[PDB]
Amino acid sequence: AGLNYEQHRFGMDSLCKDIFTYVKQDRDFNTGFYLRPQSESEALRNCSIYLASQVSENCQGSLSKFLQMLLVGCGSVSIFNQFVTE
Amino acid sequence: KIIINLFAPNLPGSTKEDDLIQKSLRDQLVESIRNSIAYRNVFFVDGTRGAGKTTFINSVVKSLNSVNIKCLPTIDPTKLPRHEPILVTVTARLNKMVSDKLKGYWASNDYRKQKEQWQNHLAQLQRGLHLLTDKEYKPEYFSDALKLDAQLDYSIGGQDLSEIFEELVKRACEILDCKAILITFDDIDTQFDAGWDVLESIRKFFNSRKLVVVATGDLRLYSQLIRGKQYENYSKTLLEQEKESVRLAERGYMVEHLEQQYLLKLFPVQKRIQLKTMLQLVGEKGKAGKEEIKVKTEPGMQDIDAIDVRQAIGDAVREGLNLREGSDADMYVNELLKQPVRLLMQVLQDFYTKKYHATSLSVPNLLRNALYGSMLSSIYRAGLNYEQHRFGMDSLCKDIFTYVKQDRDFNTGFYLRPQSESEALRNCSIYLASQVSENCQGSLSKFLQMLLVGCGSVSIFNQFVTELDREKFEQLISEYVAYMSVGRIESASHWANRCCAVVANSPNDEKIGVFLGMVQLNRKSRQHMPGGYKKFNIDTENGLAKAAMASSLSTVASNNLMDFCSVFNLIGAIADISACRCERSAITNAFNKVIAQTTCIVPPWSEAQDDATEFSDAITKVEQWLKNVNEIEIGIRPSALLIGKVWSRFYFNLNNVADQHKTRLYRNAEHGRMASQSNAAKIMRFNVLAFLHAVLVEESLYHSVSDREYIGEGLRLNPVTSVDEFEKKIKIIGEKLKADNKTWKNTHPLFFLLISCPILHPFIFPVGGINCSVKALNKETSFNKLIDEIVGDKLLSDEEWDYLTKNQQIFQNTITSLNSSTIVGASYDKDTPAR
Amino acid sequence: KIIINLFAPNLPGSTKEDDLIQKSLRDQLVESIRNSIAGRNVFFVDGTRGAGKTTFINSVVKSLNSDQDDVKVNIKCLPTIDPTKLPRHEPILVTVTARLNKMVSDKLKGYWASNDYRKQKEQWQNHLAQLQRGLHLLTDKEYKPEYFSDALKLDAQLDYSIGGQDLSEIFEELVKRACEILDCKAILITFDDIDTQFDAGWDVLESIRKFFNSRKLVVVATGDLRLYSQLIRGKQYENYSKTLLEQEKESVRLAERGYMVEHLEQQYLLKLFPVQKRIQLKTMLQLVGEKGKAGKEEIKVKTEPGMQDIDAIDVR
Amino acid sequence: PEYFSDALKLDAQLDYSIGGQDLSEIFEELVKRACEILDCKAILITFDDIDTQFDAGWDVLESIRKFFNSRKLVVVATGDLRLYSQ
Amino acid sequence: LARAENDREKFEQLISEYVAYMSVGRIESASHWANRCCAVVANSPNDEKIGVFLGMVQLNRKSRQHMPGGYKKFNIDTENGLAKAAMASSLSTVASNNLMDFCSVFNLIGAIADISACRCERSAITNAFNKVIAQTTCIVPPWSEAAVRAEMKG
RNA sequence: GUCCAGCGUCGCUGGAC
Ligand SMILES: Nc1ncnc2c1ncn2[C@@H]1O[C@H](COP(=O)(O)OP(=O)(O)OP(=O)(O)O)[C@@H](O)[C@H]1O
Repeated sequence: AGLNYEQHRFGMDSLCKDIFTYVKQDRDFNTGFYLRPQSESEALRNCSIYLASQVSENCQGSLSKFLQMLLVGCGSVSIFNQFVTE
Repeated sequence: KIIINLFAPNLPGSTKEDDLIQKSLRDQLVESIRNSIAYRNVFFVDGTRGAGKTTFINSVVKSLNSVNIKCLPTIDPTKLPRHEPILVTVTARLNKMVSDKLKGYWASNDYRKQKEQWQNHLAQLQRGLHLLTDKEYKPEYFSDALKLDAQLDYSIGGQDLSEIFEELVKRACEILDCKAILITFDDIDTQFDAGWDVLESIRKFFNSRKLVVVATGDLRLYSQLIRGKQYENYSKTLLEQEKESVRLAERGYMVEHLEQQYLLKLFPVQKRIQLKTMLQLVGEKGKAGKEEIKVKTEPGMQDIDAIDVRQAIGDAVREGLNLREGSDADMYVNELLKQPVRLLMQVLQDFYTKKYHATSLSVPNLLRNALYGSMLSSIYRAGLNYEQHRFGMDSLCKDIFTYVKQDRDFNTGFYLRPQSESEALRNCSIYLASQVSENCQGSLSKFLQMLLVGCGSVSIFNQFVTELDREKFEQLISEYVAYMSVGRIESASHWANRCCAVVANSPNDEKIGVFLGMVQLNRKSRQHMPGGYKKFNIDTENGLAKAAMASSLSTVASNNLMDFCSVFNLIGAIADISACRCERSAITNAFNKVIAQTTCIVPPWSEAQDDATEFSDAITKVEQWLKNVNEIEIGIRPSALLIGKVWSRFYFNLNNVADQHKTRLYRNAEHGRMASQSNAAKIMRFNVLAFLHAVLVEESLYHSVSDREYIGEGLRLNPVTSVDEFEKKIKIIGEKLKADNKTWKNTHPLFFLLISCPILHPFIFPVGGINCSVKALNKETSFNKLIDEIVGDKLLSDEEWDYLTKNQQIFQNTITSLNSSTIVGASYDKDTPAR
Repeated sequence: KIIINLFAPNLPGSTKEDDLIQKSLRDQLVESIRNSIAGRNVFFVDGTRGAGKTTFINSVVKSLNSDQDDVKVNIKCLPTIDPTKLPRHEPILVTVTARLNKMVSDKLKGYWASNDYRKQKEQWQNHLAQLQRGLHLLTDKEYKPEYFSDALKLDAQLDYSIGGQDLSEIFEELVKRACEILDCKAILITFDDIDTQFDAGWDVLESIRKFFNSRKLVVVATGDLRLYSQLIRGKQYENYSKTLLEQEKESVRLAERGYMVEHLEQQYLLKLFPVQKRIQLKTMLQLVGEKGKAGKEEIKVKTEPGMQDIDAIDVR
Repeated sequence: PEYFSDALKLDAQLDYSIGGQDLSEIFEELVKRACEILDCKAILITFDDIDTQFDAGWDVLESIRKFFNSRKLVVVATGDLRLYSQ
Repeated sequence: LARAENDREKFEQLISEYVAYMSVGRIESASHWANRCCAVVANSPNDEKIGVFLGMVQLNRKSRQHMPGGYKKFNIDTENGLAKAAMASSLSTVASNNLMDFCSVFNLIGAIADISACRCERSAITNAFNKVIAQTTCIVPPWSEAAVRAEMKG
């Protein structure tokens, strides 16, 4: 699928890039950031579960990491769809 | 009598005399062969692919081997080596036949002379066989060519392989003591590149009167074989140069004349035999068939009990597709009979084998498995889905769209009739119809999804999108499929919200806010409203009216937020609620699933009172309703046609309502009593009557559990403005069911469940949308009484019903604010005409 | 009941344990073969979604090695690893003789010398040498006149009904002789995937319908039909006259030729792999069923080392 | 065709799993003998990139998927996937 | 509807529809053919929109708003014995956007064609006569623009 | 004839009386 696949070097830096490089291939800017397994490609359906698990691990037990996911991870996708895409 | 056993090998090598389908033709051909030798002498058994040609020939050969003719072993040029001349193989078969005869003579006083006569003839053929092998002319054989033969004294000099083989057969016949020899060629269907060598050998070598040939194959293939070989006699330099239209037109004619003349000289037309198909043998419908055919569906079935081949497919189709007996069901079985017998036999041999194993059910599951395997090739060429494990509601809703697109008939292509002229699109309709009747059987939530998603997407696109040419067509097609996201939807309610955006963008005349089933209310207050007209607000409604009105709200964001009141949303909520009964909180998550949790953008192609237990009663009624649904819906048998017809009526009904109300708003439409004045409550009232009306008529006529229609004679219309058309039919149905000792639940399960739905009841009787006149109340009161009887509980009390008809109370079951709402683009300046 | 122990003693990969997952399907298919053997016996096992089709087939092969009607089974032959110019007729023939040769060499242990031992071995060598001579007419490109003498040459033994070489019959006698020697009822052949080498399928499809049509032979082929359909359709255009293709291309004959080629392939697939014989592998969802429904057989999973089977929890 | 009689001269040596003149099984026993003689657990085969002339890379791939599949052989290939895919 | 020289597949397809619709080659009944012929010729009105046609004339089922003199609707019940029998053998109805009535002369020829092939006794004459005079409806042709509405209302 | 109602783009058609 083209996402990050290094065994280490996991953090806030790569997760936001992975989310935006997944919706771009899924062509779903409306509700694509829920990371749901509804897709026509077996590669993409396998990536949806992996991505969802990574989110719950990173922003667990902290407040700032949660707020970063709300803004950077999901805000960028929704902002792009309404304004830039036109 | 002909009886076919399904639990048998059913192969050309394991068929007996009582199993053949063309027994009449076999006797006709055998007599003709005997007559020809008793008084170009070649036959041709015409038959399309998979019509059972080898099986027929084997019967002909075996019957003649039971006026004395010796039959050679059957020869098919496909299995032969790619470079072996036919004359080599045929003379090899003769060698085995005569040698076995000579050995039986044991010691022979005078037949030893015959043996050396045979050996010399075979050696003579061997010397001259190099003519068919040489790639270059070799002149040192010329002295050998000028060798006079002292025996049989050939009139014509030279090798002349034609005259040598004519002698060879003549000596063979006397050894075997017969008067004819039969050479049987099988089909060249698989590899017709090597069928040319057979044709040349027949034309140039088998010309004697002691040889009779029975060819086998289909003529259309032979036409393309010969016509292709007639183009290679031209000089390529000539075809390369004279490439103008006039010369090409004349040259093509010449090849056709030479090609046709070739077949007449090879296979005379008076000898041709055409293999009848299955439809011709059993006739059409009740017409007396020329022959009767019976099968054995269960193992061990005796000969005395056996069902007709028309009935054998008749019950399978009428049960697998959940389609009622009639002309519509007879259209499918007539088509299945036209398929080649190999394909037809494989479908039957799979369905009845699996079904008996299950019995040792879900019959439609058995039919879909059989058709998918048999008609797999047509699936691939049509571009349909072919993933077995991905079968479900989502895949089926996309296959319908990708089929009608190739059918180029958006108006009525979702009926899945087998009417397309393309063979692939005719083998896919029977397959798809088996898909709908399987996934949709036994559930109401799945049924409503098909009626909305499966057929709604097709009709909406054809009216509001295609009016916007090859490059643009798939451009809109690609844009529309992804934007509304068919095949990956999340819920019917979310789909309906996306449906609001598509309809709204396209402008209409007078710019009135009324649309196809949706009313565009107002968000910003406008000054100087006559009467009590004011902005719509959701706070006024208290109980079930507040919940029901909430289920019919959708917001679209395009330079300005817009509010509609769509009937499509109600179908979504009903489809969403009845999904499961596992949890109680599910039936309150559906009310507020989309109301204020998401926003929809304009499509790209556009040109530009404790306040905590308020829902304690509405949830309670809905919870009790799900008890009835979970029991009645088990006996539901929807069809691929029933869903198609209900949408056709429902779609037509909505389009009429939206046109006969754009001009009936005026200034004093509030408290609308006269039929000439309408408000936002009447418009939304008929949009839910129309949905209920279409279910009533079409379910009665086409649904499987009802054996005979109950509507009766007379025209069937729709309630565009009045209500008496809808109440008229219920009264007729009420009497007929009562007189026949029957109940609604056992004949109209789809209508009974929908009419007794807590969500729709507030919309049926809005406050401001009830006709009032001297004659109207006769229809309304009778209609109100009839509905309360079907459900079993009266919806409205005496004081409630009195206030609706006649000129303050806490209405827990009716909308009180819609009639006073203001619709955008409706500039109230006119007045109601008086008459 | 089905129990899977995650804490297997050796901690193997994939935790196969016992009974696998398709024990119901495996016994069903094996029962189906025995019925037929007691013309066309082609079984198609569809391995897709990256399934372990080879693992399932080998389970069938191993199961048939302990059989009441003891229909012995050959070894799997992948068409993508054989030499390119070696016909697919040879691997079965080599596999048959190798399997047969061990048994007759093992007859020495049972019987140091016997009448059947001396006669069967020399009879078998006669059949093979018979096939080698006729093997010349497979890869040859031009019919030399010398082979005519052999075709007219007659053998009083081996009971060759149809005259000529007729390589189909020569193989049939060899198979019939082998079954009697090994004391079996049928010889089973398995064909693996063709995914790695696309074109290897055609030389197998034309070998099933030419030499493997017999009463005492059963085959089990795997793969997917998307490649097979494209393989058959490709070979149905190569017999059209090359000149005709550039001449009659007036946009009407293109439709006629396209409609006819799709007809020939459809009748081709139904001839080799019948619908009634095609088998499909159940998935986990279809085997445990949807939640709230009993569905098919239930499955239990262990979660801790030394966990009693009385407490194993459902897989869902 | 004359090699048909050359084969079928079956030998019990090495107890081959399958009959025939397959090179893969013969090469495998060749490696096993060499490992015993050299007293090494396994043999490592190292290839090199094919950037200069990538037509020769096909013969490498065929000889890896057919003849190098034992547990005594480790293969280390070098190249560029963007070139191997073409 | 479909030009002969502009297109061939469209014209050839239109032939197939006409062969099936008129039931040519099946010949269920001569009267059946006559009823179908009414639908074909009533599809295309003339410029003046008069109710007269090739061989038929379009009668009125519902009386119009007002009448000048003695003009009125049909009221078939007025006719006496033999005249009613001839009348009913000529009346026909077509299932279209709205129900329509005709008085086609081809129906009269159809009636003669059905009776004249009897070769029976008096008992079968009474039945065959009764079968000729009845009410028969025929749907509009597929190529018409009112097919979908007629299928629903009818 | 009257009244309600339904199709078509005033015409046509259905029901009650
Ligand atoms: N007389 C028959 N009795 C029973 N089944 C029959 C009969 N004829 C045909 N069939 C069915 O139809 C199939 C047609 O097979 P058949 O090989 O005869 O057809 P074909 O297309 O002419 O092929 P071939 O290339 O062998 O000539 C049979 O396999 C069988 O299923």
